[PDB]
Amino acid sequence: ANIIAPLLAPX
Repeated sequence: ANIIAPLLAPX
């Protein structure tokens, strides 16, 4: 679940 954070961070 920590990967999903930066996944849409710049989004």
